[PDB]
Amino acid sequence: QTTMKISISTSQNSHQGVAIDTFAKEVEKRTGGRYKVQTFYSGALGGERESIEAVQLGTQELAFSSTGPVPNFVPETKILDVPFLFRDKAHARAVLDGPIGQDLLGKFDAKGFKALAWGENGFRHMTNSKRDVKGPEDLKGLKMRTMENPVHIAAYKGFGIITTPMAFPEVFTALQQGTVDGQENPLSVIIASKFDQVQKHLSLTGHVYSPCIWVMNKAVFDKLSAADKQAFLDAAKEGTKANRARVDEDDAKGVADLRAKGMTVIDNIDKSKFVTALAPVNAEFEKQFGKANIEKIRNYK
Ligand SMILES: O=C(O)[C@H](O)[C@H](O)CO
Repeated sequence: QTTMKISISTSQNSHQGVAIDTFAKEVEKRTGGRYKVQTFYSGALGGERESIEAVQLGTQELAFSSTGPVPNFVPETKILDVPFLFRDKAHARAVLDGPIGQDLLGKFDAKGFKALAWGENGFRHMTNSKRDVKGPEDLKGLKMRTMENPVHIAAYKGFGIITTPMAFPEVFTALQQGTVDGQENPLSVIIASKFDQVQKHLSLTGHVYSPCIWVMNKAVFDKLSAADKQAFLDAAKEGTKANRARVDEDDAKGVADLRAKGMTVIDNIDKSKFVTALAPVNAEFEKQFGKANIEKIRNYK
C-alpha cells in the first residue's frame, strides 16, 4: 500500500474534517487498500497556502482548501470570489458542478495540480469584538483579518475595512489579543474554531461564497492506474457530498448555536446596502474578469 497525506486548517469535527475523513475512507475502499490516506487537521501541516504550496512542490500529495489562497496559484479562479455573485448555495453548487466549474478545474493542470472536484466552505459572514454591524458604514474603520485573497482584500477595503491578511491558524490568537477587531468566515468555520469565545458580534452578511477545492499533486495523480485515477475522483465527489451536507446542517443550527454561546447575532441583513457600497470596486471586478463571464454565472439555470 501507498500511504498519502491530506491536510486542512479546520477541525475533524467540521465540514472540512468530515470531507477528508470520507475521502480517505473511500480511497481505501475503492482502491482495495492499494492506497491509504492519513488525515491532518487544524493546520497540523500548515495553513492553506502552505499546504497548497506543499502539494505543488510534491512534499505532500493532497489538500482540501478554501479558495482563499488559490488565486496566488491559479488566477482564473478569482471570479468565484466576487461578492454577491451567487444568490444562494443551490446556485453556487449548480455553477461549480456544471460546465463552468468543470472547465475551471482544468485550469489547475498547467500549474502542477490535478483538481479532483469542487467542494464548499460556505457563505462568509462578518464577526467582530467592537460593535453590531447592520450596514456597511458600520464596517468602516474596523481592523479585520482577511485570507490571502486579492479579491476579498480589495472588496473589504471598499467597505472601509483596514485589512490584515493572515494564515488561518494565526486567527484565534489575533482575535484573542485584539490585534484585529474581527474576521469573516462561514458559520461552519466560526463554530468549529470556537470564535464565539473571542467575538461577541456576528452579522449574516453572506457577502461572498467560499468554495473549497480538492487538489492533488499532478505527477502523483498521473502515475495512478486509470482505474485508481477514477477511484480518487469518485472519492473526492463523495467527500464533497459529506462536506455540503455538513455545511447545510451547520447553517441551519448556526444562529441558535452561537446565540446559546453568547453572541449577539444580527440575522436579517439588508444586503442591498452592502452591494451599493461596493459598486465602484465591483465595477472594477466586472472589467477585470469580464461582464460576459459574470453574467453567465449569474444567469446559470
Ligand atoms: O478563513 C479561512 O482561511 C478559511 O475560510 C478556512 O481556512 C477554511 O477554509
